Amino acid sequence: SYTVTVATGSQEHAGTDDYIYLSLVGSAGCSEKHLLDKGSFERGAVDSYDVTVDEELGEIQLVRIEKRKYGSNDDWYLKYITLKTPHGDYIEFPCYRWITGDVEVVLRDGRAKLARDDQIHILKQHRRKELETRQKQYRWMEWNPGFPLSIDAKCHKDLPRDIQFDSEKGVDFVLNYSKAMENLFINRFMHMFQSSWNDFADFEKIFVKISNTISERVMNHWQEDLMFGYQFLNGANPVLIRRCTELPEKLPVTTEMVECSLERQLSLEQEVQQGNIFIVDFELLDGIDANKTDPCTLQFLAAPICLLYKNLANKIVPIAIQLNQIPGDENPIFLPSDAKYDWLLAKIWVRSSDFHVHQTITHLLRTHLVSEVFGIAMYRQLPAVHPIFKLLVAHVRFTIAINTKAREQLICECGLFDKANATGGGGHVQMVQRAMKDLTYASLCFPEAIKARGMESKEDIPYYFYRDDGLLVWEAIRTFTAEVVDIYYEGDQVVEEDPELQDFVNDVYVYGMRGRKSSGFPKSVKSREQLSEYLTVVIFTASAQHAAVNFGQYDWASWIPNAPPTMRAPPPTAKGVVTIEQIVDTLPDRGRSCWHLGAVWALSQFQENELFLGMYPEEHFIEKPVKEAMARFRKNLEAIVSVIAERNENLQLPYYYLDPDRIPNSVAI
Ligand SMILES: [Fe+2]
Repeated sequence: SYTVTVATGSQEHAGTDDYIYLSLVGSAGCSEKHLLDKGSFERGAVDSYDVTVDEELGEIQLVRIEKRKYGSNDDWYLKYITLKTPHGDYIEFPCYRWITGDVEVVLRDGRAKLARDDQIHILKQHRRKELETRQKQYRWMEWNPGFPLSIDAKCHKDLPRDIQFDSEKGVDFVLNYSKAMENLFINRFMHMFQSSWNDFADFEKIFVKISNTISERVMNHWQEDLMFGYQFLNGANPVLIRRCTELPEKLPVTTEMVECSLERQLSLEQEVQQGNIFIVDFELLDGIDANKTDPCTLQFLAAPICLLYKNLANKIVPIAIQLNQIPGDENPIFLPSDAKYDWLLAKIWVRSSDFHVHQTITHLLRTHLVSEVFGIAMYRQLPAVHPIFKLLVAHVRFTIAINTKAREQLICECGLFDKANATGGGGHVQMVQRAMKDLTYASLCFPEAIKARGMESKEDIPYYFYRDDGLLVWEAIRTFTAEVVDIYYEGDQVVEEDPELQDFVNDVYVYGMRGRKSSGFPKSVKSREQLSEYLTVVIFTASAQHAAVNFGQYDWASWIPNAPPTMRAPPPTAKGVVTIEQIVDTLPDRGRSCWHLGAVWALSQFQENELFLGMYPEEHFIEKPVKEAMARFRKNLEAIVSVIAERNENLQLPYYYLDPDRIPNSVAI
């Protein structure tokens, strides 16, 4: 007799009352269909049955599951099935899928296999038919012109059940944003799009009720040059600043203009040569359409150039700001020596520009859309039994779902994104298109990305915590993927000859990245080392990178003056005119402020049962060597947690974002 154990998921709607039939596919043969229990498989339940067979089957190759309607359709989430055979063998069959009753589900045992491992028809047939089904199920589509290709579905409910959120409205922008505004006691402002705050105190009264540790600090110090500069290294969008190797001709700033800022008795030009000058250049925003979806509110964008300076205390501070790209009499170079509110407003404009690039490029394009490309390629080209599928499936969990929700509710035409954002209404689509033209594989390789911006020296630039922690997590993942690769690939030739791996890599290149020559993405992978790097790009982007740029949004943007989602007047074209009252009226109205707060709060939340880096409750892998690799991965992450903990004890303002205990496995929000 076989002992057959069936485990139902613990999600809300995991249970089913329908009929479940099970049969066993063996070498010598097959078993008859067996109806199970005629009862209910409740959520969280494990059901085991005693099954005697009418024939000796030999070694079990596959388990088939079939769900038939009893009443109405009732989704069933199947975690796994295990067998205890007459011969005393214990076999596990990982599933972790929604069974809708539409189709039969056929499972391999959990041992990871390359195509070259399968030689008998039973297995080859199953493998090929699985991929045929996958490629009918998961298809590419161009959502907007020039975008990376994404899933062929126009709304969340159109997705295959297997890649939907566990609930339909569980993670939902419309609902989550509105609940957020309720929790922040700002519900009453949700429509006040024509009302400015009376003054900073007016917003402050609203804000102190809902501030956390960091945003309260921002409230108290946002006007300081030190805190302005700090954010380029350790804020929510610490990926733009680079070391200037020569002053741009489009920024005609002189030593005499910034002499008061310089502390080494050197000319500006010589400070550049010493590597003490840094720059943030928002040329990408130049020519982007401003939000016009509200005809009663004019909104405005800039494209600033910010020149920064590493002072004697090794802090990077702003010394000059030109708010538009082309120099001229109506495009002043503002300085910390200007009138109080001239310099402040200039900084605010830079902060606003930083927020635009963060939301659409750093966050949306470079973590969300990228991760969806890897995910779709994975589903299309890698069967469940493949070791790379088992490795990566955990790191694209809910990614296609959250992205489809966004395209359905947030960033579509007339979506929520259009309410508060100056780039809303088409501008954000333009940014993605233009950034895509310059998106490279190298720029996703963390250590290379840091060096490409000239920010790698810990000696010259000691307070770049995003860099430090990022490098540690990157290496931890690189070590882990390398061990996994070495377990299932005996050499480089085996990697090169893996046809499914090549098709995976090829799908990312041709469809995901549109077959763009300058993308730098591999067309194929032909060594264990190259494969390891590739897998690290996928996992790091999906986990660490997304965490670093996502979960600090409320911390840094909740005090709106430090991250305005829009501006209601053009950049000042002259000095000595701006007043504090004008600034208040330029900042977002109460309405757009409300939606802004709601959004950045909602996006910064962890789920109650969030899965963090290295947590793999879904045992797709069942073999001991890889389990031990995972164990070492976890131990390495713990060591990093301690490193970061000790580093943060000596900081004015702890940088927590890349603490592995706080890094989710995947892009899920
Ligand atoms: Fe995100």
